[PDB]
Amino acid sequence: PFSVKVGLAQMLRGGVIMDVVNAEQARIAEEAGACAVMALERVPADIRAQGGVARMSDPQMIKEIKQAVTIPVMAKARIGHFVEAQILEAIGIDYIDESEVLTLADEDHHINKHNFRIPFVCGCRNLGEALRRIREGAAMIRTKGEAGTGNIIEAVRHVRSVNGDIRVLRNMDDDEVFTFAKKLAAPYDLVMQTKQLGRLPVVQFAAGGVATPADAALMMQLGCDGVFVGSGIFKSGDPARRARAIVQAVTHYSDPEMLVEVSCGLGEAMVGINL
Amino acid sequence: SPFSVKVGLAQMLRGGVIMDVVNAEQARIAEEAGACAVMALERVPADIRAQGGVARMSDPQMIKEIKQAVTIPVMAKARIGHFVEAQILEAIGIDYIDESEVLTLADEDHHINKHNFRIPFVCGCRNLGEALRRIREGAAMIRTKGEAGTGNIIEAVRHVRSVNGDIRVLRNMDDDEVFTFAKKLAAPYDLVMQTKQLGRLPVVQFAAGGVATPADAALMMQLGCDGVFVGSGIFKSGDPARRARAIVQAVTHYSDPEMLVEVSCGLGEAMVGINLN
Amino acid sequence: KSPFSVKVGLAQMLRGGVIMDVVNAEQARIAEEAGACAVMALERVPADIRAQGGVARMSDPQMIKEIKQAVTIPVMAKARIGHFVEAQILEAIGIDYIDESEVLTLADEDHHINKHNFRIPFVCGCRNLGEALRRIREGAAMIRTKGEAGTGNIIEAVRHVRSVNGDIRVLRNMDDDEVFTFAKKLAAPYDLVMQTKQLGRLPVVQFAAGGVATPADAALMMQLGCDGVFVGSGIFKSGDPARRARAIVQAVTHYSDPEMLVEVSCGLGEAMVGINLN
Amino acid sequence: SPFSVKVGLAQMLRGGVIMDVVNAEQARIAEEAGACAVMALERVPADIRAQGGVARMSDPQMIKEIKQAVTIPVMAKARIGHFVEAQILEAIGIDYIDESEVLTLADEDHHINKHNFRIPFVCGCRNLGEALRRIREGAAMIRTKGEAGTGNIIEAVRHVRSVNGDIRVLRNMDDDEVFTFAKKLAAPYDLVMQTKQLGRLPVVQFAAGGVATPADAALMMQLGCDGVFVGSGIFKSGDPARRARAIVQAVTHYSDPEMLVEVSCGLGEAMVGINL
Amino acid sequence: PFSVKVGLAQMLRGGVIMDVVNAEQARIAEEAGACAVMALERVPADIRAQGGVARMSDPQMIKEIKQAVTIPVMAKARIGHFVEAQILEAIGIDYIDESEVLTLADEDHHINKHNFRIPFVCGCRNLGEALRRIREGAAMIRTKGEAGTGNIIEAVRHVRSVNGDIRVLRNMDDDEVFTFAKKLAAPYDLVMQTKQLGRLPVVQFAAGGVATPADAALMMQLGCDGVFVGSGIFKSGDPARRARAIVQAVTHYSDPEMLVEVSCGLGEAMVGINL
Repeated sequence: PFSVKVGLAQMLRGGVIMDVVNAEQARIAEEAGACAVMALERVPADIRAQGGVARMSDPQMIKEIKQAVTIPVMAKARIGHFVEAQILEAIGIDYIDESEVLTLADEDHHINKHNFRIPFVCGCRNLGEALRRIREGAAMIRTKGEAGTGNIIEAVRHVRSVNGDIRVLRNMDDDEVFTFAKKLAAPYDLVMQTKQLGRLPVVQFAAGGVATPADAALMMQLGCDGVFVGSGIFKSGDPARRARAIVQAVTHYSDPEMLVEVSCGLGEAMVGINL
Repeated sequence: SPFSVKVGLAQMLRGGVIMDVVNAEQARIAEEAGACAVMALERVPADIRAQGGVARMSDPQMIKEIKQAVTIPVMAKARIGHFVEAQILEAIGIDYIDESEVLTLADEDHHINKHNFRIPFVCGCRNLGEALRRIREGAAMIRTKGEAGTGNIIEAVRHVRSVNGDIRVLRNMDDDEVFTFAKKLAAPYDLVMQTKQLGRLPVVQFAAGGVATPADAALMMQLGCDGVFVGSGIFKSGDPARRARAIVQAVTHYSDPEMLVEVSCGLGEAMVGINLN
Repeated sequence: KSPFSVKVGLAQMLRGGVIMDVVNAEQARIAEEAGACAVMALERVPADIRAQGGVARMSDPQMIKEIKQAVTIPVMAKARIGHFVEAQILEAIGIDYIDESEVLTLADEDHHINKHNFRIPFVCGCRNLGEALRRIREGAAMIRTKGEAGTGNIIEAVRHVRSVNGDIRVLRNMDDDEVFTFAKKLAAPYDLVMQTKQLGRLPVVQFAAGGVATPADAALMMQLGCDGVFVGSGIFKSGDPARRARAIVQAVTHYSDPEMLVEVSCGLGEAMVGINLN
Repeated sequence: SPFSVKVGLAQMLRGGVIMDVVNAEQARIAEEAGACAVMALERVPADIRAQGGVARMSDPQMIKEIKQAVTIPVMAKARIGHFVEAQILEAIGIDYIDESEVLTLADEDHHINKHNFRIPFVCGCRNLGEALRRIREGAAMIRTKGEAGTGNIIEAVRHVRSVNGDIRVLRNMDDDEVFTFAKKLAAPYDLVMQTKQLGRLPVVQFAAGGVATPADAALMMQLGCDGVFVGSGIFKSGDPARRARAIVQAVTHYSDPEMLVEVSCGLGEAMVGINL
Repeated sequence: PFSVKVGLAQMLRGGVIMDVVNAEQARIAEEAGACAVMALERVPADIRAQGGVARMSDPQMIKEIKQAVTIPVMAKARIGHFVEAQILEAIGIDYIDESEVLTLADEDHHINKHNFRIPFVCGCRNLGEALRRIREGAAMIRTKGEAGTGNIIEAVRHVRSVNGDIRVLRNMDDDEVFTFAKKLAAPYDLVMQTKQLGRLPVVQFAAGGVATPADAALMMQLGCDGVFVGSGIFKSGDPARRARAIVQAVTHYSDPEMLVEVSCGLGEAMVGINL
């Protein structure tokens, strides 16, 4: 049942999921306290900088990451590429992220995720998208800012958008919810489920531009359940120290004294791009 | 579920003609002609179109006079979004409420939350997305609607073909594509899938808008509708009683051209109507 | 041998004829006595539909029966475009042809009647060759190349007859390899385009209609290559319907005889005044 | 009928991979990997894209060298509308002509009258209307085509879904509405009705455009194609022979995820391609 | 009389006319079986690539070409440059081509070719242009595609246009021909002459992008009387072999077996440009 997958993702709350491209990065991530590793071909900053078609990683590399760690292993598939997802599931990983950072394979339809046994992550920029991805079978939502820039601005925008719309929905006149669902282009039943629950019906992590402990704690204070870090660790001057600092920031997000400690003398952050 | 019971009650109307009536005399004509139900409203759509002014729910006294004049179901119209007009109609004790676009819209952004009511509702639609939105709000029956008050069937044909055509597309669609299809219709996914599984609308679907002749009514049935509403074509015609009977018989015998000739022969002046083009 | 070919063959019996719109039995008798090859039953002549407005539908079966009883020549009647039930009714009455007519109020803006579903032959209108071939593929056994309705102005009939016949002539010498693209551009079925090329003419009978007001107009349509003419308004909106109807019939029969055209046009009475839309 | 015989020949390629080749070495690699046919052309689509210049039929000498290097059927490309290139190809004795949009268009308004030839033709399409127009001109096989020379499958997915989706719409459609549907497709009505009756394209339909990995090839088959062409994704990759075999296996076993893992594992560098 | 010039050009039917820039190219052309050589400063591909004002060749070079061959010698003059044409005629060559490949000298008027004793070739893209050039005195028409690209697409377009309009005209209602002449902006008398003749009233060769034997045979199968080759020979890897193959293709244009033979192992074709 879908609810089993939704419940599984609850275990990741309070965690940092780290993009890794090889087994060495995966070991760094687990040693730093990541709650899961995300296997992909290149970190988003490199995909942005270099171009080319970005696809699912080779199964051999994913197997190498899978046997190098004991925490959950996720991997990315192109949007709509349900055969990449079939291969990932057959390898025996724990989650598939149908990821907009890879090159879109189907511009009109996402994967029918209910056809799979393992849980899926999907991205969103707004509540309507989040609920559409959930109805397709996403068990976890990544609210996504800019990929590969180190700039948190779009993550802040999109997190505030999703959470703000949920707060509006919570107090809305029931009679107006039908039109709200039409405007969101989202399934009414899921809209009402979100209204009664008072939060997103699945775990919601922030992603996109998280470069510093301060960024990660910010996402948590805005109400996210966790954070993805794609480029900010492995495009930085000291990946291992920075990864641990970000893990600590998510765990202690309301403790300014701790946030000072973990941020102090951390090395060159990812320089990134101001779009 | 209570909604399933309302949906099931409307099944009795299949094969029928629902006639708009403005007084007790028209209601008696409708019943004697064999209508499956009467629809109480202040003025027939052609008169609303010609005269203008704000069109509202009928006075409860007129609705009571109509309800006492007939034994077939009595429906009555309320303005879109005017949930208090609907409360009044339900408290009178009629059988269905039609949240009708022919009356002056009262809420441009929201329809009545029809699930809050005990009696069943009819709503109009022009396409499948609208039909399914109205159903999700609690409509137990759908009126696929063309032009009101013109005697011109062109838009009813267009909208019947649109709704039924989209259902046929949906029936055979790749399951993986239905998510995006629901998004494009701005319709609730679960209802889209239910329509896909059934191969038809989940509730009774009548045609309405410009039905003026027996041929028009039979056309709507051959296009796949479950029945027809006649708003203006009977009481703006030269012989309302005989034309009402002929339209009832056309719906009963919609696949029988010999019968359609018989009931159409020498019917008197039809509603002249208006060609908007 | 095919059912459609038989229908096409029936309409060919009307070559050289004038088909006259009629609204009652008196007009029908006037038409037959004038030499019309057929009468066309409709509620109002096109000039009256234009002037008066209102929704224009199939005539009441009672009136069609009265017309059918009053004449021995073939009886046609009009149905709205797409209104296949009106057509089912007309065929059940027992008339000879149905005209799916743009002069009545369109009932289906996107689809015409599937005319192959009927026993009796259909007439449809067209303004260009692509339209004519589409109507034929739907089952029309006869094409009415149509100008303006109800105005007495032949200008659009000339334009559309010249367009249809001109594209047919373009087909004759066309490189076979270019016909695929020509069919695409016409949005017409390729097999019917090739049949038109092979025949050097429309695969069904082609009459002109629209604004025929004088004998000269009718002979003009015949000299442009049409097989016959419809007269909708120009007879019964004129000052002497009976004499003008005979004159137009004679003009179609003797369209290449200027002396006859003079004789039948002389002292003919007031033509339909009509309207210049320009 | 002569056309039905040609349509029958192309049907024998179902379940296969057709591999673009530019020389006899690539041709041998293709056959040994299990390709169902080779496609002789001057340069693979990715090179045509990166280099520019007018792309034409290959020199007959190169086609003959490919033809005698393999025992599987040999196809070769001709420019759209270049019916003399097609006459020359047929006279060489090859098995199929692909009137190909990857070569430089020679006639912007008209395709080759393929019914005039003895050997079967492949044509590309992006939608059902185009496919049926090509079939009416005499194409015995249809290549539903995405982007050429980029390694990006997105447009092939779009066009395969478009063709297949319109075929599905046609199956349940009110017969009376089919006339207007054929007008809107600018397609011959008889071929529209034949597609409705069959519930599939009246000729074999292969996918092409951006197939770079075994997953891509299996995706095309699960979407309902009869086979795939690979133009650049093999010979612009790090290990053509092993990748060619893996793609053949993926088409043969497209609904077996375990097999798809096995043949995809440790394949080497795919073609990097371009995200337009 | 004009008819003498028109009749002279009939002798070229079935032939290939080859652009040459010096005496060596001219000898190659005649040895390969060209029906005439065309003397110009630079081949169209070089004019396109290099730019600059392209004019009539120096008389000395034209004299060198003239005494190096025994087949007819044509030379090019800029459009409207009637003094260049006067010089060419005084040299004693056989034809002048008033050529759009050279730099236009008069944007509004062509040479009054009836003022000359020797026949002229002019280009066209459509029937109206062809008939205007003929009325000015062109005894031969070059239906012209792209110059200097090796791409036949525009030649195919323009050949199909001219021949297609002639076929339309042949069957047209006589009464409609007046308006057809107006629409073509062509002289009515010449329009009617073309209608009664059923073909162009002068020899019509194709030109523009002919790069392979297949290209040349294609132009002949579309109904041309011959072909010009500007760049496709002397911008190719083996000019002499390719020139002979193209000559054979025009002579045997309906023989696929011959077309295979002459095309087989021909060397690098002109690479050209896809515009």
